[PDB]
Amino acid sequence: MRGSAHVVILGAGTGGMPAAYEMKEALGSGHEVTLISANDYFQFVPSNPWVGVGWKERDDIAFPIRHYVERKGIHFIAQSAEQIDAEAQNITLADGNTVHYDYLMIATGPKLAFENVPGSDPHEGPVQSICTVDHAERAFAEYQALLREPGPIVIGAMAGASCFGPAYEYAMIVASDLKKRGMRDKIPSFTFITSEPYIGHLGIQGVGDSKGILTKGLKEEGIEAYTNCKVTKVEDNKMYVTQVDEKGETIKEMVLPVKFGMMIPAFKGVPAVAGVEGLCNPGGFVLVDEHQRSKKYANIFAAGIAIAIPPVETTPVPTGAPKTGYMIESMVSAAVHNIKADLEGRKGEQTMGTWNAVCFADMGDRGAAFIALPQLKPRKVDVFAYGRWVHLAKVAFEKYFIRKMKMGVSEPFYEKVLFKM
Amino acid sequence: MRGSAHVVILGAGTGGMPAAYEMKEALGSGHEVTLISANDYFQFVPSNPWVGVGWKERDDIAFPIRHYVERKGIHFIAQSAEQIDAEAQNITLADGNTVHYDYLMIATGPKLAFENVPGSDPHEGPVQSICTVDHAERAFAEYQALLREPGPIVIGAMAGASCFGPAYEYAMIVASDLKKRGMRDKIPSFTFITSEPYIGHLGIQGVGDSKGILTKGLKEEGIEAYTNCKVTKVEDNKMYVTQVDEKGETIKEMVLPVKFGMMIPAFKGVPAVAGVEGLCNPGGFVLVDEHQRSKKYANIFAAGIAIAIPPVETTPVPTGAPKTGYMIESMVSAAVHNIKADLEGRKGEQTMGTWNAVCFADMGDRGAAFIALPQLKPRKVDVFAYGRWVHLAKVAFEKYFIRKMKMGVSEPFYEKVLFKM
Ligand SMILES: Cc1cc2nc3c(=O)[nH]c(=O)nc-3n(C[C@H](O)[C@H](O)[C@H](O)COP(=O)(O)OP(=O)(O)OC[C@H]3O[C@@H](n4cnc5c(N)ncnc54)[C@H](O)[C@@H]3O)c2cc1C
Ligand SMILES: Cc1cc2nc3c(=O)[nH]c(=O)nc-3n(C[C@H](O)[C@H](O)[C@H](O)COP(=O)(O)OP(=O)(O)OC[C@H]3O[C@@H](n4cnc5c(N)ncnc54)[C@H](O)[C@@H]3O)c2cc1C
Ligand SMILES: CCCCCCCCCCCCO[C@@H]1O[C@H](CO)[C@@H](O[C@H]2O[C@H](CO)[C@@H](O)[C@H](O)[C@H]2O)[C@H](O)[C@H]1O
Ligand SMILES: CCCCCCCCCCCCO[C@@H]1O[C@H](CO)[C@@H](O[C@H]2O[C@H](CO)[C@@H](O)[C@H](O)[C@H]2O)[C@H](O)[C@H]1O
Ligand SMILES: CCCCCCCCCCC1=C(C)C(=O)C(OC)=C(OC)C1=O
Ligand SMILES: CCCCCCCCCCC1=C(C)C(=O)C(OC)=C(OC)C1=O
Ligand SMILES: [S]
Ligand SMILES: [S]
Repeated sequence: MRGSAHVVILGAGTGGMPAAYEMKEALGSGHEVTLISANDYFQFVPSNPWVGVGWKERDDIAFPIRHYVERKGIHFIAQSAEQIDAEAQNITLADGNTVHYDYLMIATGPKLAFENVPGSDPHEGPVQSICTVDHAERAFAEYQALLREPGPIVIGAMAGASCFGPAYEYAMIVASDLKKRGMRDKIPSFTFITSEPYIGHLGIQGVGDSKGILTKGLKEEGIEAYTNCKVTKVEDNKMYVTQVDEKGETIKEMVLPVKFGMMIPAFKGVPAVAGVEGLCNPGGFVLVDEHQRSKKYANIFAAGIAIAIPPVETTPVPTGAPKTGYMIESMVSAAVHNIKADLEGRKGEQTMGTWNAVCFADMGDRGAAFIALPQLKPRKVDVFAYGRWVHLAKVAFEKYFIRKMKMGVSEPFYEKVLFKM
Repeated sequence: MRGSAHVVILGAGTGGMPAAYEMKEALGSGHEVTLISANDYFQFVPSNPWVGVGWKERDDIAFPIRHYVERKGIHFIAQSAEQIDAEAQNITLADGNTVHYDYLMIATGPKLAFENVPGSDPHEGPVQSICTVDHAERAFAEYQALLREPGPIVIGAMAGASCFGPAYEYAMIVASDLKKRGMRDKIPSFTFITSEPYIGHLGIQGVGDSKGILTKGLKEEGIEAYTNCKVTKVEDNKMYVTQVDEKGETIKEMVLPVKFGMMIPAFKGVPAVAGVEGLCNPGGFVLVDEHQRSKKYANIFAAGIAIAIPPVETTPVPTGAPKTGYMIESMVSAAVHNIKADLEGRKGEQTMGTWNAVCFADMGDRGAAFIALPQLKPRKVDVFAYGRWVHLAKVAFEKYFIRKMKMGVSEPFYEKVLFKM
């Protein structure tokens, strides 16, 4: 309303949950902050591969949201948005109720585009997913069925994927868990299929010696690896794979039987968002300026995987660059600042800062991690690390981030760099 | 004087130069800041290996100090301190004049202890040094004489050394320069001798895969490498080397002829400082608290290589852990803050923060670098990197640091982390 704006945050995920707390903190009791999300629970996404192999339980990485945001003065609606009318500024929910907003911050993350590859939906066949806790639990279940009746395994990333790390993580921990159970030698074949032009490209043209280390890692585990691949369909428990050359011409086709599989799908924008006329690129990603503000609607901001980021490269098989946690938090922070400035006469000048990618993977006793910035080479920082300490660090962050989501955020998150003083 | 303290900074090096500017900045026109140093010029120490092989010139990495500090209100005395009387608070200079101080900040760096190994002084034989620009120029001269009359090369680090990176850097760029000149095959033998218990220990129990990468690096260049070594003497153009086992027992002795050599010496405290009764440990390093204040004299602070840091390990051949730039700058910053607090009633609470080590080495087209913290494993950060970008980064820092030394320091130096916004 006039003088008491209603700010709606769409999606309670890695960007959206912190955004709710930071928004309420920044605005105070004079304005209304409402968080709207498809699920009634928060989940720590980087832990999903471990759930998918059974090293973690849902209850470890997920919790109900309502009480934690409400104790902070934030309204929570556990309902999916089905339609957004940007002209009238009304959101229509699954149940048919509509919610008016003065500002909308979209943090809806990715739509998992299984439709790109007929038969690839985890409910349609043997190729599973570890992108969500619902999918990871399902993947483990299928993993157990593999144990009962051993057969070929196929893990990897689809054409158009942007999130490659989890594919490698999952393959390594599956190989490890097989050994730990003494079942590894019952597997007919273990294949790694990726849309990357080479092993360890990671959608970022490689980082440190990611290529040499991931290549040798897969070999060590007796995992056969193919690059420049796209899966055309999954059918009759078989994966149909087409491999191209640098010029995108077929150098071979393969038909791989799968008893158990997991392929990272391409990400698109969610339908309710993609469906807003003139808001998104053809992929369904919100077109924003450096201040995180929609280029079409002044009262619409966006953050996280939901936003569009121009490609810097064009690979033989389409691939994308990942949008990761540190950059997402900078996006959120910028959006909150600029919305507040809008509510106070100023035009917020805050930006996301320099593009970067940061990823951690835990293999059990030790981990791998990388930092790359900015996007194009030669970089200012281009590092890949492996060791027991990386494992200890992922463990620590998960427990920290989760506690933070229950307690509140009133400061710049990554003051985590207090381990210097 | 009363109400207008005289603050003396001893040593215009990596810690001492910034300390002068930061001290004057912090204190203002009400107090007197005097910088006293053995040489009339500043030198960028990490560039010395390159001078030693002729890839850089003195004029590139060194400049006269007087004008730059004086334009800032700082007094400069280009004279070595020979005696410090801590009771009377008088410094006696080489010329015999004495300077009274109310506060003394010691930043005198290392004494290069060539005396530990008879015949090792660069002026006494074939084993040279790249620790100072005077020594690096001399080393290059000897390098040219090697070119005219090829013979065995020996590079490495002595017992008690704490600065291992430069040894590896120097060996690699010597090997490279030999190739570039087409002289590499005229060398009878190229040996690497170190006091480290293994290749890439670096005085820090290794960092990332420093071991595997430095080992393979030396092999690639046909450099034969021996660890757990100490040099007992240099004599008749021969290096007498004793190699021990884990229990410090001799497993072999070697006599190596040297036409051209470079060994990093052990560091001790400088005589004028070590000579202050009750100030130093037996090595000549100033015993300080967490606030950088002498444990014996309240008006004496210290920073940089000059301070004592307890060992965390005890290797078969004595070795030390390096004191590097980021930590040194934190020491300086802490000292300046706490002296100012002293001049204003408060007890300064500022500390150096977490122990860390950071080193960059440039091989020509690409570089190697590491970050380790804290001192003991498992660490919070333990990373080793290599690439063209590391080279570009060392180049950039040298030019930045040098400009900063000419222009002044009024802020926390490493706001260099502005490459994020
Ligand atoms: C398996 C995996 C591992 C990863 N590991 C790392 C890592 O180690 N480090 C790192 O920095 N990044 C990692 N990422 C990348 C990244 O950070 C995450 O994907 C992160 O959760 C994305 O943040 P987000 O807020 O943009 O999307 P999300 O976290 O997916 O949140 C989006 C949310 O909005 C909701 N939603 C969607 N549509 C609607 C609708 N119509 N109405 C209401 N709500 C809706 C969702 O249900 C959800 O809560 C990983 C990603 C995956 C898939
Ligand atoms: C070859 C080499 C390469 C290195 N590379 C790196 C690197 O890449 N990164 C990193 O973080 N560190 C590096 N270091 C380690 C370190 O940072 C440096 O040694 C640094 O210069 C030390 O700072 P300092 O102020 O303690 O000593 P110094 O820089 O040596 O300054 C000490 C000073 O005080 C003076 N002095 C000594 N005695 C007296 C006296 N009696 N009276 C008056 N003045 C006196 C000196 O002449 C000198 O100016 C390197 C060191 C060496 C030797
Ligand atoms: C999170 C980013 C995305 C990546 C996710 C996928 C992770 C895949 C894991 C592959 C690693 C397996 O291979 C592993 O590589 C490391 C690094 O060279 C080796 O480890 C080597 O370097 C490390 C430090 O970096 C040393 O501590 C070690 O002593 C040395 O042998 C291991 O000997 C090898 O077992
Ligand atoms: C500054 C810290 C102290 C150390 C100073 C001494 C430096 C010594 C240099 C030795 C490096 C030589 O060996 C070199 O190692 C790197 C890293 O594995 C290899 O490079 C490998 O990893 C890098 C990234 O990390 C990739 O860009 C590269 O494609 C890959 O091959 C090179 O193929 C090899 O030539
Ligand atoms: C962009 C410049 C470097 C950023 C600093 C990275 C280190 C601080 C925490 C990083 C981090 C960790 C440890 C981590 O485990 C993790 O996985 C959940 C991340 O993703 C959100 C992280 O961003
Ligand atoms: C302790 C935690 C990490 C510190 C941040 C390191 C990166 C910023 C500059 C580092 C640096 C560079 C690049 C460098 O080239 C260099 O050599 C002269 C150093 O020594 C003084 C450095 O400290
Ligand atoms: S990734
Ligand atoms: S070093």
